Amino acid sequence: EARSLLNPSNAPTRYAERSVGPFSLAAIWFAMAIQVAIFIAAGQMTSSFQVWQVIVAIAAGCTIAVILLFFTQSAAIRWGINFTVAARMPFGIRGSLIPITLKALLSLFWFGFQTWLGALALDEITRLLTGFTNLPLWIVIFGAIQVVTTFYGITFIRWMNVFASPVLLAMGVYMVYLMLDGADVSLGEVMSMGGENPGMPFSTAIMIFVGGWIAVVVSIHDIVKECKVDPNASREGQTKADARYATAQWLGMVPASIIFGFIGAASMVLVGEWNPVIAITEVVGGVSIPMAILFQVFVLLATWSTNPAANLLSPAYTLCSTFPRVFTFKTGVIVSAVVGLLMMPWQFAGVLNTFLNLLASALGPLAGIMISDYFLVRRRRISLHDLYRTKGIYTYWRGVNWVALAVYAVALAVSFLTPDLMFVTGLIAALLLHIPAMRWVAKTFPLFSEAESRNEDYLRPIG
Ligand SMILES: [Hg+2]
Ligand code: NA
Repeated sequence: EARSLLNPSNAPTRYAERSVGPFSLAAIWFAMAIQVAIFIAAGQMTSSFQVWQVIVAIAAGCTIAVILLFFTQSAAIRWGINFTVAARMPFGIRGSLIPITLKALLSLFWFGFQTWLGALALDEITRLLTGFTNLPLWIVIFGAIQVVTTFYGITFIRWMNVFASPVLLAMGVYMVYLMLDGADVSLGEVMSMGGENPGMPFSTAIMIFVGGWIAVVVSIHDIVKECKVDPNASREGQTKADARYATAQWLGMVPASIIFGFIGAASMVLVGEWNPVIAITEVVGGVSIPMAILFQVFVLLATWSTNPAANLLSPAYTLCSTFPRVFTFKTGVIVSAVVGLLMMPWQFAGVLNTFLNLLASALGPLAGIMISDYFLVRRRRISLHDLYRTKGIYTYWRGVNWVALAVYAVALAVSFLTPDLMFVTGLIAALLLHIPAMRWVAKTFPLFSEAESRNEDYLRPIG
C-alpha cells in the first residue's frame, strides 16, 4: 500500500526531548532581531516621519508580528512537527511542495546575502591586522563555519544567543554614547530630528517592519517544535501556554529592535548615513585600530545570531523531509548552504530588491490557509500517522489538493487590489475562502482519521 516518509531527523520531537523554555526563547529572539536590515529600514524611515515615530512604528510592527506568531506557532509546540511536514495538511502531501518551494527559495537567497556581510566583516578584521584582503576565500570559510555550528541544531543556537545577547546589548549602549556625546546632542533632541518630507501613510510604515519578519513567522515550526509543553494541559491551559511563549518573544524582540532601530535612525539624521560604523567615525573624528576591530566583531556577532536560525534551518528540514531516504538533517544543511552561495545573491539584491518584496508578501495566503486549516476547519484534530505516509487522509487527488492551490491563486489576485498591505490582505482572504472550499472537498475526502489514535505513540516516552 503506502510508502513511509518517516526518518529519525524528520520525526515529531518527543516531550522528553524538548529543551527551550520561555526565558531562553526570549533570549534567542533578542539576538535574532539585531541584524543589518533594521539599520537600513529605520534609517530610511526618518525621511517620512521623525525618529520618535520610527520607534513607535517599530514597537507597533513588532507587536503585530507576535499576534501572528501566537497562531502560526501553536501546532508545532503541541505536536513537535516541521514546517515542511505540517503543510501536507491543507495542500497535499505532494501539492504542498509548490508553496514550500516558493518559501525555500527566499530563505536560501537571504542565507547567501548574510553569509556575505559576515565575510566582509572577517575580511575587514584580517586586513586591519595584516593588509591581506581576500574576500571570496573568506566567504567560503564563513559559509563553512555556520554549517558546522548548525549541525548542533537548536543546542548551539540557544547557547550562542544567550551569551551573545548581553555582549550585543552593551556594545550597543556604548554605541549610542559615542554618538550623542560626540555630536553634543541630548537624547530628547534627536528624538524629533526627522520627517521633513511627509507622504507615506503610517500604516504602510508599520507594514515595512513586519515585512521583515514574514518568512520567519510563516515557518517558526522549525524552532518552536523544540519548546517545552505539558501534554496534559487543557483547551485553556494550552492557551495560556501559547500566550506565555508569544509574550516571551515580545519581551525579546521589542527592546532589542527599538534600541538598534534608534541607532540606524540617529545615524541618518545626525550625519546622513544609516550605517553606524561610518556615522560614529565622522562624529568622533577617526578611531583607533582596536575600537575599529570592535565594530567589526559586532557585525559578525550580529550575523551569526540571525543567519543560521532564520535562513538555514528551514531548507535543511525541507530536504531531509521530502527525500527522506536520500538526505538527513546534517546532510540537508550542507546542500542548502551550498545552493545558497551558488546563487551568488549579493549581486542581485540591488536589482531584485522589488521582486523579493513581492515574493515575501505572497506568503500571506500561505500563512492564512495554514492557520485556518488547523484552527477552524480541523479543530486542532490532526493525524500524525497520515502526515508521514504517502496514501492516507492527506493524499487527496494523487498527492495534491487542487481546491487549496485554487484558494491560493484567487487570494493572491484579490491581494493586488491593496498594494501597500499586500501580505495582510492575502492572509485574510486565504483564511476566509479556505473554509467553504474545505467543506466542499470534504464531501469527497475525509477530514479525520482512525489512525489519529496513535498520535501519542509518536511523542510519549518509549520503554
Ligand atoms: Hg520588529
Ligand atoms: Na543577530
